[PDB]
Amino acid sequence: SDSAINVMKWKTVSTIFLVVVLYLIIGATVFKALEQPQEISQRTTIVIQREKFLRAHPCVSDQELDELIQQIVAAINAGIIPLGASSNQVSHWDLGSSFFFAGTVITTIGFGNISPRTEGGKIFCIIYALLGIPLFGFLLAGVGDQLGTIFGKGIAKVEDTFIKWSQTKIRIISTIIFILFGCVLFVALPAVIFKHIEGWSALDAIYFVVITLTTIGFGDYVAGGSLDFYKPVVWFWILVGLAYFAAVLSMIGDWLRVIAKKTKEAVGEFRAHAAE
Amino acid sequence: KWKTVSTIFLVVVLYLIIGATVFKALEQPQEISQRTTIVIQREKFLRAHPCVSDQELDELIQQIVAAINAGSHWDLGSSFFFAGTVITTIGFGNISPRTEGGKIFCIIYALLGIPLFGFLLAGVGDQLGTIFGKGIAKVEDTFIKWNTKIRIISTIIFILFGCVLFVALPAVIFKHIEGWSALDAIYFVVITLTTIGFGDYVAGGSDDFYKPVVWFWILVGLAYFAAVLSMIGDWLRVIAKKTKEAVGEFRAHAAEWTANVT
Ligand SMILES: CCCCCCCO[C@@H]1O[C@H](CO)[C@@H](O)[C@H](O)[C@H]1O
Ligand SMILES: CCCCCCCCCCCCCCCC
Ligand SMILES: CCCCCCCCCCCCCCCC
Ligand SMILES: CCCCCCCCCCCC
Ligand SMILES: CCCCCCCCCCCC
Ligand SMILES: CCCCCCCCCC
Ligand SMILES: CCCCCCCC
Ligand SMILES: CCCCCCCC
Ligand SMILES: CCCCC
Ligand SMILES: [K+]
Ligand SMILES: [K+]
Repeated sequence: SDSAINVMKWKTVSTIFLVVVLYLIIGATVFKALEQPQEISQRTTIVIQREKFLRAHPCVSDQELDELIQQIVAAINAGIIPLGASSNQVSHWDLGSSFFFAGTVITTIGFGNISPRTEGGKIFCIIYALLGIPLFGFLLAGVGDQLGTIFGKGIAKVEDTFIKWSQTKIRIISTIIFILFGCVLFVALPAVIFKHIEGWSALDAIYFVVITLTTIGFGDYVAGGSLDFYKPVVWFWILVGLAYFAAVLSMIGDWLRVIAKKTKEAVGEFRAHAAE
Repeated sequence: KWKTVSTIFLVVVLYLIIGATVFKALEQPQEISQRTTIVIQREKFLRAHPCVSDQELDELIQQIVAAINAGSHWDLGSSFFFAGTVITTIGFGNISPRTEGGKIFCIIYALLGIPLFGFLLAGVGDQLGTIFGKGIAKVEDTFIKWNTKIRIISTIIFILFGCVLFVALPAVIFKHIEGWSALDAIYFVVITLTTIGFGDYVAGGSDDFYKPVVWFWILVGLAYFAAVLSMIGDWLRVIAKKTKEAVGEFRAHAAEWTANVT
């Protein structure tokens, strides 16, 4: 009964492993069905513009033109805007941007738009993270409980205004108004204000909002690029929005417990009778 | 009634301000070195090739900048690893979806995959947390009866043997493939398994016995830092309670000090 439940646990983990593997295979085929075609469209139309530029200027160093392009791609790893118009440039590690960089590291967002290139900054970032990630975690948990009780007060009013002539079902009305206001306060309202500032689409905003507050942080779209009244309230929104998806992603996990137990007993009965 | 969050808020803001000044002290110098020497190669190129001119180079750069939005990627295996980043919330960003449908799929794929992977990780964490538990049951006998502080010797051997298993040795298997420095490896290892994932260092550059085991290592290494980052939070809880009573005494001894001086 000590190492029995361990045998009962290893069976549980191994099944979840295959669920994730299949889930990754499911997603993979969907992305390469959605992305690999439009890749080859650009892949073949960039070969057009190369042979445009090579024949229009044969006296360019043909075999040493990619060496130019790749040293620009090596320079993509820095925030370059190397041009003849605006040869003068601005720091990407300035007084405010390095503050935002640390904001990504402790939240583990880490967009990657700007990464440290100095061996000193790398060793500092390692220690700054190993200490800042837990530090920020206690802030978030406090903000989560702080916000989780602000929600508790607003629902005490609403769960009286709908008391006509059961508990188990009133709980569902309460969970709706959280996601309702939540996707308004922490999805809708931010994504809209990012649309008039960043000039995105309507999807690019919510895509950004999700990728950011799910602490995935690709860095393809970043809000820190665009008053400077702006960036202080942004990382504040992130703090509370991270606390928001923390509950959202935790609720989705609870739903998947139910769906796992419903489908366990379902196939259990399905295979048990087998004659129906 | 007591918030206690406001005080933690200022600690983080202060901690961000500390880190910020340190980073621009560390990075803004070498930024100027590179960005003044990129202006070097640019006038190098126009002088070494009068064939090319100013009015002919910006259109080359901007179409490379248009290629920044693109770069076979997304192949049979690459899209698998892409999904591996999304559910773990690593998200290097080396390759991101450009299609309107791929974004809407990625949003849903994450909202469902992140919690799903969380149950896998929690099982692997408890699975590994008891594998470690049996190794220390042996060790917490052989020299513990022999001659509060015994906890500390045991906790060292975890970080010791863990930073071997989950930092040292994995960092040196990737030196097989691309080991430039001893720092870039451990920098990569930390940034990866902390789920920060900048993407400046990843295996996708200049790229099948390798990539399957790597994602496996990630699964177990993510569980490793999960405990490591959770232990560090516990020690900070201790250090917070140590420094609470410390100011408690010094503000108390200075209290009736100012009364004794009357
Ligand atoms: C784990 C096996 C231990 C064997 C140690 C051998 C180390 O050599 C490495 O072998 C790699 C081939 O795989 C090459 O790419 C690298 O040139 C080199 O760094
Ligand atoms: C490359 C940066 C390394 C920073 C981490 C230091 C190693 C881990 C600390 C081990 C030092 C001995 C234990 C003393 C208490 C921290
Ligand atoms: C034991 C049955 C394994 C197959 C379960 C269905 C896999 C379909 C993946 C997408 C479903 C996600 C929601 C349900 C999670 C169990
Ligand atoms: C890098 C962080 C340095 C220490 C932060 C200040 C600690 C003193 C404030 C604690 C008040 C209780
Ligand atoms: C070298 C110390 C790095 C900062 C981590 C400890 C700071 C203590 C935080 C104060 C808690 C109230
Ligand atoms: C534009 C698509 C918006 C709907 C995304 C899916 C909603 C999931 C709610 C949890
Ligand atoms: C409660 C947030 C409202 C912010 C509005 C800013 C524009 C006036
Ligand atoms: C966002 C909802 C997608 C619905 C597709 C059909 C589900 C069976
Ligand atoms: C090597 C740089 C360390 C800064 C704390
Ligand atoms: K991330
Ligand atoms: K993360």
